Amino acid sequence: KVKVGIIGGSGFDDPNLFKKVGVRQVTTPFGKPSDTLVEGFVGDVACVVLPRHGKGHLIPPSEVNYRANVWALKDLGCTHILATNACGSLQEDLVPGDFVVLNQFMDKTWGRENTFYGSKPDSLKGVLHMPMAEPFCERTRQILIQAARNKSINVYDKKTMDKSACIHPCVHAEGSAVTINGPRFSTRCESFIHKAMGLDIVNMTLVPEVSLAREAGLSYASIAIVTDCVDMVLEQFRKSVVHVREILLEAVALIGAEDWTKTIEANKALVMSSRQDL
Amino acid sequence: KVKVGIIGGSGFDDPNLFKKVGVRQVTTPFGKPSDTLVEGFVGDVACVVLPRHGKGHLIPPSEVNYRANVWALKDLGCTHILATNACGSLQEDLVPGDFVVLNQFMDKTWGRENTFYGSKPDSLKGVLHMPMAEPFCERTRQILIQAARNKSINVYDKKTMDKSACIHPCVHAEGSAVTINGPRFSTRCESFIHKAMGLDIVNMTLVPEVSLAREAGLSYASIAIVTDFDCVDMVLEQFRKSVVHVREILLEAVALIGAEDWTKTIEANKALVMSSRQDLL
Amino acid sequence: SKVKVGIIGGSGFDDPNLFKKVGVRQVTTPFGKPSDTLVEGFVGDVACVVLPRHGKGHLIPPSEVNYRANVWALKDLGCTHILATNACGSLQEDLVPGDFVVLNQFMDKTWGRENTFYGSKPDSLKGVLHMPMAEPFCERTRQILIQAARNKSINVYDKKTMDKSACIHPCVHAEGSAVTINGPRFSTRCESFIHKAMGLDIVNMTLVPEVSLAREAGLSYASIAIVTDFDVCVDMVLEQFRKSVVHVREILLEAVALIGAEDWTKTIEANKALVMSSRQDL
Repeated sequence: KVKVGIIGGSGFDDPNLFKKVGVRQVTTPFGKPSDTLVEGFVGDVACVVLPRHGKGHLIPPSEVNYRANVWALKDLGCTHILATNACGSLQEDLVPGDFVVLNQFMDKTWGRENTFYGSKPDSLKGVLHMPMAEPFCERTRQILIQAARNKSINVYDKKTMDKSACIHPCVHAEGSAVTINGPRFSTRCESFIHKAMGLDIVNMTLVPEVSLAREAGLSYASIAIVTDCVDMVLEQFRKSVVHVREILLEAVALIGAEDWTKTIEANKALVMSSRQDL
Repeated sequence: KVKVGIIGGSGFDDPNLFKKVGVRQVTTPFGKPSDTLVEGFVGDVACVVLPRHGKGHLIPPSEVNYRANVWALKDLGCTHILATNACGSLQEDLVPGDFVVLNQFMDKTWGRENTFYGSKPDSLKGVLHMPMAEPFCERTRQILIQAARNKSINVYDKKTMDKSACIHPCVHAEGSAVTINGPRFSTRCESFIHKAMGLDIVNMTLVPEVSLAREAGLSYASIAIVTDFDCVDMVLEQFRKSVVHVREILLEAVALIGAEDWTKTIEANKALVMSSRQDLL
Repeated sequence: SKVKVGIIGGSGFDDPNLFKKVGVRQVTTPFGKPSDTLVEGFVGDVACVVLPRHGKGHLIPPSEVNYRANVWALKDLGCTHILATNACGSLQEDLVPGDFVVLNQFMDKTWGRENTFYGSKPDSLKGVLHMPMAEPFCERTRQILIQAARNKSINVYDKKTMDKSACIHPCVHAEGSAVTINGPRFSTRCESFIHKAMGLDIVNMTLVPEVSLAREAGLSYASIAIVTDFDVCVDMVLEQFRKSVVHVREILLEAVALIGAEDWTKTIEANKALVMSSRQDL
């Protein structure tokens, strides 16, 4: 059966997504997760919620233990991870209040543990070279988008629809993120360069979360929240969180409604075939 | 009220900017600075000098303790930091002997401690996400430029001047730097890519120094010396002359800083830090 | 030994056996242990030393390879040259799986690796070294690799001097640029498109800081890249890569002989001098 883990970013430091059966603390071979995990159900589907930055948002993007977080979710029996990521827009059609179901990224992070495998004592034995050309689980991506349609939230698909048919607030059916290391925001120079490369949004937390999920044999999809006076932004972002929560809840249900036997098996075999030491 | 900190790069390993009234060997929560700090006065203005690489230039750019350097200056009561930086050019209008008052950068460093805040045992508690769109203190930049004018040095501003106004040597009124980690220089491939991105100069020491200064609530401006990394004797003499010019600019700049009131700007700097504390918001 | 050729074997060369072993050296360096034991012997009359970058069982990922120990160990055994192999993915349509590239440029996207012998840390040599890297390889040694290809009847394609219709596969490209990513994951499509738009020819994980450290050590370094396919298709690619390994072996052995056939006194002196002149602490 499926079990859906949820990694909550900003706006989700302490989310009340459902009636919790209980709070759980776990450990992993790679250290402690960001915080304790909230266990519960969405209908008949098991769900686990984990705040990326910890309840008090005391852990910056570069110091988040992504391995521990993803591995904890794996060990709890999760088959899927849905993640939220607060982001800044680099393109005119992506405005604050919009969401993006990412399908691509460019990595500018460093100093973070980005693989479970290696030759150091603090890692699993072996050399894993994972294909990442299309880094997300496509079935899971499409579920997030269908969830938005189901909650009457506008979906904008730039290859199917013309620019004039972009109606805000909307979920962009695709998009690419540049993930910077942080914690500082980009300079104007950097943003112009990132925009020139054709990137859609900038964030700090997508990588290596997405990579580690694939290493763990888990189906992963990310929904980014465009947030780009402070009180107004908070109100807009608060409004966005309501809709993101709606999307996440519907998506968990949608995942539970389908059979994932072949896809899961494919996830696991992809890990096996990427082992270069074997 | 104000106190001007100066971080000396190459050519300033043993600054000697003024008669040292006192020296301070400090220890910060983030380690020891590059060397002892030298205190004194330029006119009536309090000033503190620190060689970024240490007296013997034994410390490479990636191993400089920028946090300790910036914090030590902060702890001494500095309100401003002026920094010098030796660089190579990526564009034809910038030639050896020129200077650049930077207003932008693109960061390609790594493995340096670039923030005071975080969840590590030695971090200040909290998460700080500073805006860096215009990463320098604009008032302090304009002071460097005006200081150059005051010392009869050509100032070139491509935004408002024809290219015929670019008379060498000149201080370029704006410019973007790529900061590479070092210690090696770039390949031709890398240089071509940086040039294509529209970057003006390349250096190894600007980041995270500029970032950490802003986290500290300090006003920071950088003056880059364009030199040649490709006859050695003529280049060295040229760089020697450049060092003299920068010394003059720095001295005039300290004087110009102390002549203005910085109450509002200092308050705004401190506020920006507090407003960027995500753990608090 | 006036000249002695160090060889760093990458994927396909975990357990190389390029010549009869004469001496198996278990060495330590100031920067730690090399990826494996070093195997000394001869190719004809030329002294030669071979070392597997990833160790025998290929257990060491690109980002965890001790490039300093590997280069320094070879320097310590008296090597004057380093020839290195590396597997890579193609970013351009003219470079197909089965081709080889004698690289002349790179763009570095590695991090977290020790990339210099010098510093202020106790784990480094005293001093600050700022090496020029505009053309990061030993040009003479590059031309040896290419001439070696010719001597073994392998197609050589030079884009600068030859027409595009003369690009006959499989072939050795006489020049090329690599982006070196940190790994261990391969690139996203987004990253590959960006790298291609920058004009880069191939992507690898092992070139940097190996090339940089070899120059720091005053050694003549040249690299030959094996273009493979990272996208039963697997059975076919494996077969192609096996043939690539065989041909690169022939190139390396012929290159060693070619190096042994010339004087290197001036070039070696220049390598040593470039190190000394790059000391910013003097």
